[PDB]
Amino acid sequence: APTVNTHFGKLRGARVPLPSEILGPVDQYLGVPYAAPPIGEKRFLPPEPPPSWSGIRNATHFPPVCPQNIHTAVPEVMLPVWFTANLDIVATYIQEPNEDCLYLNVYVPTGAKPVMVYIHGGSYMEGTGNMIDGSILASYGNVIVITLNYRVGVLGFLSTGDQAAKGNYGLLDQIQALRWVSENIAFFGGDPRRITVFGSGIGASCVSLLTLSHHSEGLFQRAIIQSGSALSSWAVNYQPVKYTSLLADKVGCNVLDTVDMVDCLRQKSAKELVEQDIQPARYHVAFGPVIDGDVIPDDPEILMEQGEFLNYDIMLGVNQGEGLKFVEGVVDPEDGVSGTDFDYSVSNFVDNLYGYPEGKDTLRETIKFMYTDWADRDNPETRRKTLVALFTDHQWVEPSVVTADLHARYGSPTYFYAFYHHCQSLMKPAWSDAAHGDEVPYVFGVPMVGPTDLFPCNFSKNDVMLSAVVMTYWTNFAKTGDPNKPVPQDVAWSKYNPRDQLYLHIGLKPRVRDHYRATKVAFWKHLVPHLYN
Amino acid sequence: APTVNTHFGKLRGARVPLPSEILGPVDQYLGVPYAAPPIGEKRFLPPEPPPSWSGIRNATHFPPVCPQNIHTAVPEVMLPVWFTANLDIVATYIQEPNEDCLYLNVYVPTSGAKPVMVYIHGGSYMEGTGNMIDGSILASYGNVIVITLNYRVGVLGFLSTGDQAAKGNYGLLDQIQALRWVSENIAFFGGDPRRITVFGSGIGASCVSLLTLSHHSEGLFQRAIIQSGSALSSWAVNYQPVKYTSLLADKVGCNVLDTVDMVDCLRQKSAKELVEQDIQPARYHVAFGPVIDGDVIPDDPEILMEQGEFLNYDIMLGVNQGEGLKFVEGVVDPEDGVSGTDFDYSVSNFVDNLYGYPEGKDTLRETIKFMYTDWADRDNPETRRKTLVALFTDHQWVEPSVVTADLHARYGSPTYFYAFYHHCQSLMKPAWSDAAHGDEVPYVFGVPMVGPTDLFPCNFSKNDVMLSAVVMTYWTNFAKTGDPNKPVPQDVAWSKYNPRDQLYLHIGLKPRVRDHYRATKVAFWKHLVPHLYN
Repeated sequence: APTVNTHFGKLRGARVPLPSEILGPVDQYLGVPYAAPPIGEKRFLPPEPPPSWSGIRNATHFPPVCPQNIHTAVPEVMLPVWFTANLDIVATYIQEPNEDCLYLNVYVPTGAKPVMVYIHGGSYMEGTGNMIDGSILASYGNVIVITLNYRVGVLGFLSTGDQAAKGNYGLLDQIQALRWVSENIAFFGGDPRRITVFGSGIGASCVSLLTLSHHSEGLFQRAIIQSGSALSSWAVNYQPVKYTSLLADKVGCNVLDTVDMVDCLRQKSAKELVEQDIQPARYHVAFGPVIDGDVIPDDPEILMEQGEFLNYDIMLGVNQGEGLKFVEGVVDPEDGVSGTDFDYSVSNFVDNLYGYPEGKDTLRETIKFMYTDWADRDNPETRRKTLVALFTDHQWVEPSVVTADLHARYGSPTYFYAFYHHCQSLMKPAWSDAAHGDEVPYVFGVPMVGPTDLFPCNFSKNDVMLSAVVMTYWTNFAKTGDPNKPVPQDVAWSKYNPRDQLYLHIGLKPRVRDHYRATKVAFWKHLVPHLYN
Repeated sequence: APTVNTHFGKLRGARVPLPSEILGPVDQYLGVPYAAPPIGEKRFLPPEPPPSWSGIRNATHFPPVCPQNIHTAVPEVMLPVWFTANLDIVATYIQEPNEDCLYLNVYVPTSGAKPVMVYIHGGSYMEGTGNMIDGSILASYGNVIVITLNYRVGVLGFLSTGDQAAKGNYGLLDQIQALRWVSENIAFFGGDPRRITVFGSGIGASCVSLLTLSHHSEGLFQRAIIQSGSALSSWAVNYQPVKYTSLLADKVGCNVLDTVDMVDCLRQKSAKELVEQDIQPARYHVAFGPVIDGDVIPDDPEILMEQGEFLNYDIMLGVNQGEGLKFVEGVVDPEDGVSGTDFDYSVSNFVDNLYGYPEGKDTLRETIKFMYTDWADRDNPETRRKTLVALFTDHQWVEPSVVTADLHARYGSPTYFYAFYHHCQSLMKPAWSDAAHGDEVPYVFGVPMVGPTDLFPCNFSKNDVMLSAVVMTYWTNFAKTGDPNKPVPQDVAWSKYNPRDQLYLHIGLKPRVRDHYRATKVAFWKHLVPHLYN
């Protein structure tokens, strides 16, 4: 009977043993409420402390998730491959969503440990931390892991552009639960002074926005930002009023007064709100974080150059083939791409991102030239690879590299990595590289357990080894802020600085390199702004 | 007493032994006239057959060179390094120029009729002669006949009024006349008229490339070697002849109403003054040179290339690593580096000189700056110097030559491409430089077997001798058969170049075969730059 006393009462979890002998059992407390239910009047309001419970709360099962709908159309390119490919299994977790969803789960190994807090996210529309089991890395690394479910969708990110609905409510739930962890993880044997928060995809964007938030001050010390950033085109919504008014239109309270319209939208059922389709601009988001002046006073890059996040230890990275779905729709059975298709895709990308400025033709020709392998011009498979690389560099690699440059500007510890490995399975085509979300199983130690319903890949021994080393780096950074100390591998991960640009090649043979795709990074960072107004 | 009978009479040469024992002696006939003296009235006229002589003509010494002046200002970038650096020794050869300067020199080895090479010298279309180069080494080693000729140069060689008064291209006409002479008379020396190749370096390579595009050159030669030159370079053909011609006429005060009367007045003047006049053309352009006349060059060179004139010739061509050395030497600090301000200044100046302030110049300048910046080592000045060299080297030499090669092997005509990645060590060139303009000529003519000379004081090692032997073997093999690999084997095979494989040979102390020599920059200059502006 694993029991823990907290500032709000006692709760009992369950001790679960891992299938493999080598790692010992972990004690998991499932569904701990961190805030008062955001229901009724609390809707579209900052979270508030949860009420106390007198007895001993049973924490063994999974509370209902926040209102979300996977069948509703969402930007497919954003969601991780293991999510869309296994939507069927996703349905088992996502069934029975409820508005009262502000809960978290804890996994504790059997002095004080670091505390990892993982923020999930698919598209700011769906997702839950209920998917992932934090047991395995907790057991191997001897770290306390927490998973969290926060308000999502309209209830989580609706904004009216004013005091009627400031928005950014998901971030508020995250800081509220981070405060909960800071105040109460010492009860579980954790180290409040050693707290790190990490996420993949959109969750990484949430974390990166948190390090730029004044409200996040003092709660956490380190962070990991995986395959995400606050500078991406789909990170922060710059036109909230338009989509908010569109939603208000569809549900039938469009009124002139924003306060009256939100008092309307409090009455409607959450099922109606989620079931709506609102299609934003391609490679943009409809409902998400907005520049409110309180949580995010200004544009992300502004807060970056100002120097808020220089006091945190940050490790971040990208994957080689993130933008798989940018090209999956056009690939022929010959595993190649025709020149007409290449031109069509590049032109469409320019149209979507840059919205027809002056000098568009020069930019289009420059992009076509820069991502064409002139040593193998005629080859279609190389065309497919470069068409992947275009989206992968522009959407993921460049913002993350800019982030790293802005962090280590004054010598603050920073680490950069590129994931060059992935499982083999049927969820993804064989010709693909490591796409979006394929690093997730390794960091959470799926290879130690083997194939599961969410990750049915055929795992080999090399998969287990790479899972071990990557999770070891993660835990070492959590404990010391150094991926190399105190536990050694049985290669040293050097620090990243703006002139050396030292990064870690993670793969079957990990190593140290420099200037990760520096040419394309500089092309996007420097040359592209000059061509157009 | 080496004597030879020709269609015009008998001549006496001299037998000379090479300093190295292994190579045999060669017989040289110096100053064989291939045309009538172009003096007075025949000035600014096409060449005419040389009058015949009854007796035996002495062919022992070097005739006077064509009227030219090394002291007068000339584009320094165009001239080869061994020329400008050893201008002092060049002065000894260049002394006492004369207008009676249509002569050639033959060097013959001592089985069967032998292939014939004709070397077209050239520094800048202003200067130079075939006298400084002694082909005895190449003749002895390769067992081939070598000819070095003198053609009209400067004002007398390329004056053009844009009309029938002065069509120009008289130097091209001179080399056509000499090619006709050797074609008709080399069999007397034991050569093979069906196997003749013409080759040149720098400007001479541009002359050869223009000749292969000329209708007047059909049937005289079969192969050609174009080294570090092209007909597509910015200084190959003068597109503004009338402006500089009128400038010269104004300078000498021969300005009258009728252009025919003007060229008559130029005929009346002394030869030296026409040389001494300073007429500085646009930077990286030429003042006096070949023009689009409609007779020798009917149209623009690329038009003749795409039309298919030169597909009947076997072509081998190549470039060097650091041709554009002079483009950066003026700005290099004693630390062997370049400041970012210097880099920006030089790049902007290059854009100004070449493209002349078009619409969208600002965007193109930034694109060019980005493309030639090593973003893996941005702050390093030495790599900045290397990239500043490579910019000029690619734009002026590599891109036109690669375009030429692509236009030749389009329908499968045999083509060969090479890149020279080696050079001697010497004081004429700074130690940090790669093979610059004119560092390949010593090896093809095999000076390393002799050792250091007045014109190449380089400190030759054994590797120099070996590489020189290999390259002259390749050259001679191509001349004999049209195959660099046949019949004499190296003691690597040079594959053919085609637009799809782009196979080339890496000539150096480590020879090998590669593909797509700097394909990225070649495509950048060939494709993106035209679209960048207008």
